[PDB]
Amino acid sequence: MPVRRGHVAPQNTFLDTIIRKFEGQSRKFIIANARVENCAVIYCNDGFCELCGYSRAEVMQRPCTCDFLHGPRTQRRAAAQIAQALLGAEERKVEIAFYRKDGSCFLCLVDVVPVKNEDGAVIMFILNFEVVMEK
Repeated sequence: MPVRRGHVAPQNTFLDTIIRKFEGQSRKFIIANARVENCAVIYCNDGFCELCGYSRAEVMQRPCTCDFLHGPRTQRRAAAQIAQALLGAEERKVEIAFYRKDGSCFLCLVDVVPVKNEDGAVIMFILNFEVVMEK
């Protein structure tokens, strides 16, 4: 019987301890369709949103190339590996240095793999994340 209680106060000491665990406790996952309407991901696990600390309407409309997370200072191999990997839709993973909402930065690996059906017909593509250099 959780009471509402019309109050408010600071509390990010212990609740923040689980935040570091969620990083892997639920990992990340994103799926994209070859028929991209706006050239963006179709679905993104709650984790992805929790990682980029963005809004639901801001995470459900971003490219699978982490372009919004890439810059002129980030490795180019990332944008290339992703671009080439998408052009062929073949199993290919690449590490990219993205920035978080906390101001911190780290390198996360992104594997791209197509999703065929019972007939082996690749309809859409799925991608998975994997921390490699958590600075």
